[PDB]
Amino acid sequence: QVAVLYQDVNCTEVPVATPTWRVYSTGSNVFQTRAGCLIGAEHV
Amino acid sequence: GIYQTSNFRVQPTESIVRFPNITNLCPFGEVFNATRFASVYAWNRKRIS
Amino acid sequence: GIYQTSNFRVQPTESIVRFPNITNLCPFGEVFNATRFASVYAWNRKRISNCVADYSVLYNSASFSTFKCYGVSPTKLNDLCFTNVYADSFVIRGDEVRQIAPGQTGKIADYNYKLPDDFTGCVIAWNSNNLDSKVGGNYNYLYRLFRKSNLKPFERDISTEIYQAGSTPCNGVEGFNCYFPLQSYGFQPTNGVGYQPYRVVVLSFELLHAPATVCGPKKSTNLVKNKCVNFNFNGLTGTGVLTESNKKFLPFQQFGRDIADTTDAVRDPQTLEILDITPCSFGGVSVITPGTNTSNQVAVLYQDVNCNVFQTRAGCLIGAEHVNNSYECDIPIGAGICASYQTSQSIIAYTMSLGAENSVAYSNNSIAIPTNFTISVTTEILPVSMTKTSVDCTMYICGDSTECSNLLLQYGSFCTQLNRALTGIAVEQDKNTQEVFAQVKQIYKTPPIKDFGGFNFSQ
Amino acid sequence: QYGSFCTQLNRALTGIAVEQDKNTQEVFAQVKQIYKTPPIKDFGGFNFSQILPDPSKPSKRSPIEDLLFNKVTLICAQKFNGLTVLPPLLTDEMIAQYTSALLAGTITSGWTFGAGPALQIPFPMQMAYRFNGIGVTQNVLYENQKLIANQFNSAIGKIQDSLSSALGKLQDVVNQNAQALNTLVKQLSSNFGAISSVLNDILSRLDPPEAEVQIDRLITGRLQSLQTYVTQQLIRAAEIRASANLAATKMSECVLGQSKRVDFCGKGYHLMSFPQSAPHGVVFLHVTYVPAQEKNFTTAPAICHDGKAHFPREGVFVSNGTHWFVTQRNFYEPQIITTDNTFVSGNCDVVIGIVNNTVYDPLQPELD
Amino acid sequence: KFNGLTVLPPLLTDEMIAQYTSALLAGTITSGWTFGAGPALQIPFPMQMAYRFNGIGVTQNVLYENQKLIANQFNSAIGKIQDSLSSTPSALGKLQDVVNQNAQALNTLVKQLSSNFGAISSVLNDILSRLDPPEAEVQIDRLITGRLQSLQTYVTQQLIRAAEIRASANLAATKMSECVLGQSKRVDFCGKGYHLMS
Amino acid sequence: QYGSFCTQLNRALTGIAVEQDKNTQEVFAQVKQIYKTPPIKDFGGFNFSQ
Amino acid sequence: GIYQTSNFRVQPTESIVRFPNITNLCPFGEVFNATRFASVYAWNRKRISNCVADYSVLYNSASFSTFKCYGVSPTKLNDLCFTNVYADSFVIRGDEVRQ
Ligand SMILES: *[C@@H]1O[C@H](CO)[C@@H](O[C@@H]2O[C@H](CO)[C@@H](O)[C@H](O)[C@H]2NC(C)=O)[C@H](O)[C@H]1NC(C)=O
Ligand SMILES: *[C@@H]1O[C@H](CO)[C@@H](O)[C@H](O)[C@H]1NC(C)=O
Ligand SMILES: *[C@@H]1O[C@H](CO)[C@@H](O)[C@H](O)[C@H]1NC(C)=O
Ligand SMILES: *[C@@H]1O[C@H](CO)[C@@H](O)[C@H](O)[C@H]1NC(C)=O
Ligand SMILES: *[C@@H]1O[C@H](CO)[C@@H](O)[C@H](O)[C@H]1NC(C)=O
Ligand SMILES: *[C@@H]1O[C@H](CO)[C@@H](O)[C@H](O)[C@H]1NC(C)=O
Ligand SMILES: *[C@@H]1O[C@H](CO)[C@@H](O)[C@H](O)[C@H]1NC(C)=O
Ligand SMILES: *[C@@H]1O[C@H](CO)[C@@H](O)[C@H](O)[C@H]1NC(C)=O
Ligand SMILES: *[C@@H]1O[C@H](CO)[C@@H](O)[C@H](O)[C@H]1NC(C)=O
Ligand SMILES: *[C@@H]1O[C@H](CO)[C@@H](O)[C@H](O)[C@H]1NC(C)=O
Ligand SMILES: *[C@@H]1O[C@H](CO)[C@@H](O)[C@H](O)[C@H]1NC(C)=O
Repeated sequence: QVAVLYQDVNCTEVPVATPTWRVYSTGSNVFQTRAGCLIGAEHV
Repeated sequence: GIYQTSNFRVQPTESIVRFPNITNLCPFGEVFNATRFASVYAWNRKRIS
Repeated sequence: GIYQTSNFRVQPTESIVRFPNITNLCPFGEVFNATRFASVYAWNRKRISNCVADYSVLYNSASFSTFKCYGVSPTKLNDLCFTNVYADSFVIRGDEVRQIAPGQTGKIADYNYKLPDDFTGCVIAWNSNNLDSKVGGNYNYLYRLFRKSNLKPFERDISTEIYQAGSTPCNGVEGFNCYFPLQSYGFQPTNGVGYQPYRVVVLSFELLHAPATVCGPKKSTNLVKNKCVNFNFNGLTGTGVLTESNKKFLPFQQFGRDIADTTDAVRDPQTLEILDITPCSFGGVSVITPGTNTSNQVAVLYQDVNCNVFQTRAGCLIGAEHVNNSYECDIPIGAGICASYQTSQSIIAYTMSLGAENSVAYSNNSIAIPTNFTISVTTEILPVSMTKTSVDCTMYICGDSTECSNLLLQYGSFCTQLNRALTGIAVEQDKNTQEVFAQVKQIYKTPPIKDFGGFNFSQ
Repeated sequence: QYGSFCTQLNRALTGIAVEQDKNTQEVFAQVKQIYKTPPIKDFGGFNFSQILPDPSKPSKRSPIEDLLFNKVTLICAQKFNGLTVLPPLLTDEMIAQYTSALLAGTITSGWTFGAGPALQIPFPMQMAYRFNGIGVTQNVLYENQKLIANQFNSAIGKIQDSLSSALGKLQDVVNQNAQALNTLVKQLSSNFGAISSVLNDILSRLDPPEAEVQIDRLITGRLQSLQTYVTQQLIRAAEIRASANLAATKMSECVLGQSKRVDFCGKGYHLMSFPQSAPHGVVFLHVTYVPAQEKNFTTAPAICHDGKAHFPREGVFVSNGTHWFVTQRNFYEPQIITTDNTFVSGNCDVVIGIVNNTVYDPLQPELD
Repeated sequence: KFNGLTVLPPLLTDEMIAQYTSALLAGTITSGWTFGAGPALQIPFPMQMAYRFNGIGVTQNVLYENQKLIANQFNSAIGKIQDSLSSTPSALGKLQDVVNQNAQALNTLVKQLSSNFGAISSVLNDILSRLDPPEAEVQIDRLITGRLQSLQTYVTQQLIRAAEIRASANLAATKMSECVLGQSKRVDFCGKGYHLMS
Repeated sequence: QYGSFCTQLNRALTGIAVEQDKNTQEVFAQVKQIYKTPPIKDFGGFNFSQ
Repeated sequence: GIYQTSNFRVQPTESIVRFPNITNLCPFGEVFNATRFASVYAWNRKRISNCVADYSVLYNSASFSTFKCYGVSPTKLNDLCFTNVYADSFVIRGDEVRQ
């Protein structure tokens, strides 16, 4: 398991930008942090 | 650890055209058609529309 | 404060010459056009030097070939007059043309002029149908077909014993597998519409220096110096202001260059006189201003000038006057001199001051002891973290384009060594604010009643 | 049209040039006053005439400084083709004056001249302050003041013999910087694959529109050569800055005070340092203190008697062979073991190594 | 061992640097710091600690009165460090990185020889067999310029890299003299706590 | 004809090679002699055998 | 001190040349030496591919004059082979060879 991270993104413009990538496109747990919007990790 | 791989891009989604309402016609004619000329000395640059 | 802007510059306003009389030798046209030229198989060596040059050809007549082997500002060349004229003459089929040129190596490149590179002098292969052709065939020209190939550029092939490609020796015969070591021209004016005889005589100057022989007429106007000018003397034109040449020189040493190819080679053929070229003062610039708030007054500071002007080791200060007394440094000008806005009014540049000078007495028995004290408080600002931006690499470098993903990868994954480190900067930003403030591990709280024996912490 | 490629290259070299002024200031400019030695030179035997400026020489540089200046050395005349050397902000005359101020303070105003009012005391009574800082009591100096002075005088005068025999650290920087810049001027002769290496030599042959490619080849050639020198020098200037920062620290603690680091301002215990100006650097004459002629004794943790232990105030118990003496740490000065210089603790039944011995009770003679 | 590349051994062989390490260990236990500051002396180790304890403030009676406790902790502590180095591979991380970095940078320098750099081919032989001396030449120039920049960036990286390594060597030389050849009073120079000996 | 770009890399590169020898020389070479541990190794309890 | 002056690398002793065979065994031989040759009006061809060709000839046997058309390495071939075969079959009058 991995937690992809993006630098310049919010929780809306990530999904728009083989089937595997669609899993992280929408995301069941999205965190918006300073460094960006890291995908796959749950904040506690 | 944390590693970096690539950078996701976003592509366009449409394109169009827009031009004025002007139209003429000189397909190598009005501009390029014989037009008897004078000697080399009288080579004035005539103006065309 | 003090700022810097565009510096100062000067421009020469003279370029007189004095030497022309470039002899009269005119063998250029001789090679250009003469009796029928020899065949491509055998060349003819000709050298032109110490001549008037007279670059009145190529642009003249017509046909000819391109150059692709020159510098800047073409015209009749002139100015730089090169060093040698390797005049080569021969006759080719005329249809090839591009064979003797920079590239397009076909079959003619076997043993014919390879044109290694540079080949200063280009080629003048024009069209000559009336000459070099006869109704009775007019063979004359005889060139070999192929012999081992790659016969080197400057290596004329005049020999025998044709290759005779095979598993057996030539045996000095011309029969089965034994071809002739020569190809007959055999072209007449009637046949060969595109293969009619053409005359080409290539030249090589191996340019090596501006001031040299084989020059073109100039203007012995006169000789000037000591003004920082760029007069046009022979091939060279100088740069800076001339000076006396105290260095010793010898008759076979008329060119000067130590490490930077300075124009010490002005042997002055006109009147043997070695000149020393050196640019004049460059200059500096800096604006000393008290700010657009106080007043719209300034005092320009330069870098190197021999000058209400103050002569400073850092340059010349214009607009600010030095005062014998010294103040505390406000605007650091450099070299221990600081200017400021102090009393009408004007801008004052003075000598920085260290501090008040005081001494303490003593002898074999003495000491100083305080009697009272005074608690003091002073701030000490310290940056801890900086707002970290997250700039990506593609979009910025290249937005949404079809060729965006193809040309981007030509370099590789350099964005890997670009965006990888930027995140590390961001993470380290908070680690700086975590170790600074989160020192204590338990969060305390002051008692509800503020009673600390007289001290007030409300601030 | 190539762009503002080196609109910042001048900023890099200009920034480096300006910083060097800071380096030479933060190091020597440690005092807001210029102290001067008294005309009368009587420092209890010490002879500083070999490090203080001598008025006879107009330059006003001390003999050790004079030796260093002569020791360190086209090279200086490059025909001024795009390159120049900016003079240092403060000349050696100013640097020498700064150094003399530090010497005139440490010699007279000891070190209290860098922490407020510059109180002064006699030098023999200041070396006792510094001797006390390395575990040797004050009296150890005044008994051997004549020997110490005759030992400091000769030792300081032996430095020139070493130097006159050196300055690799300073000489390397001058040579390395000169060599790095020399190749920059020597690389203009390269052709970078073009027809010729002289710009004015290839500006009358080809079409300017068609001549851009040929000249552009040299444009990208020399530009890279210039850029590498800036990058190389920019890196090296950081190396010198770290040394400059190190030098500033030494001039703030080793000289303006007595340090306690084991080996930071010399080999051995630290007493005092004397800065000396050098070309593009500084030379520190650390005055340390090293023991020798040591001897072996027998020691126990604490003397025990009458069921009552006794421990040393500041010193280590020793054994002359039949009696027990309490001596200081470094120097060997035996004393009669007395309760005044030793305290009591424990019960002597738990320690290991206790040796039975008797101490002196002063009250006995008062009741005889 | 690739083309144009070579490696030279260190000044002191590991069989020899162990000689210096052996002497320093042998001199520190039999002569404390005395050998660093003058000739070595015969000050027996059990009481030398009392000298080192006394140098931080604690009286010298603490050593002898608890010599057995001190010795066991010293032996126990030394025994435990062996396991720490061998227990995990990240202990010698700093030494590993320098070797890995240098090797990785060296590999990239050689691997750059394959890149065409805009020329027809990345081999000097085939081009001479397909390009006329002019073509070959006018195209080889674009080949050398690529390699020189690739090689030059390697030299610069070593200069940048070597400078940071020389910082540690200076610190290792200074830390070794102050820590091994004496007791350091610096709060953080010889590990957490009051320095005793290294 | 490309110039002295070739030599500068070689001479500069060798500088790091000689530098390494100077780094080790100033780290381990802290004693002017050689010391050998005594045959008997009774150190009052401490074990240096590690 | 020590100065790294130059390098002394060992040069290759020789160069070994040979072909790995590969797609080979050309039937090209059964073209010139055959029986029942066609006429001039009749047209014939024999495509040859997936083989070694092995032109040879010209410098082998007797007769078989050349045609004066070569590029690199004239009368050598090998380097230039062209992926095509055209085995035309016809007989000229015998006196129009240049025709
Ligand atoms: C080496 O240091 C250790 C420190 O305790 C000791 O060696 C131990 O000796 C005992 C006695 O036989 C053994 O049971 C242990 O296995 C040894 N090692 C350890 C880690 O406890 C001893 O003080 C020193 N000397 C020797 C010869 O080992
Ligand atoms: C990020 O994008 C979301 C998408 O709706 C938006 O609501 C939000 O305001 C943006 N900014 C932040 C800081 O979340
Ligand atoms: C001007 O533009 C209009 C559309 O906006 C077009 O209908 C009209 O024909 C144009 N006028 C001309 C072509 O003269
Ligand atoms: C302008 O006035 C003074 C000029 O010295 C300056 O200190 C102040 O901050 C400025 N104030 C405004 C409102 O511009
Ligand atoms: C500056 O000019 C004056 C004018 O005569 C001259 O004397 C002086 O030498 C010049 N400066 C230098 C450094 O030569
Ligand atoms: C500054 O001092 C010099 C020294 O004599 C003197 O000549 C000069 O006049 C003084 N400055 C002014 C403004 O008087
Ligand atoms: C406090 O300082 C003043 C002088 O500033 C002195 O007169 C006074 O005695 C001091 N305080 C006391 C308690 O002496
Ligand atoms: C004490 O004072 C006398 C007065 O002449 C002087 O000669 C002597 O040097 C002084 N002692 C010290 C230690 O300064
Ligand atoms: C111990 O001190 C006594 C003092 O009288 C002296 O005679 C004796 O020699 C000393 N011990 C030795 C071993 O000399
Ligand atoms: C020291 O004195 C005590 C007092 O009784 C005695 O028990 C002990 O044996 C003495 N030490 C020695 C070494 O005899
Ligand atoms: C036809 O005869 C020739 C003449 O020797 C010989 O090569 C072979 O028998 C036949 N040709 C081929 C290609 O096999």
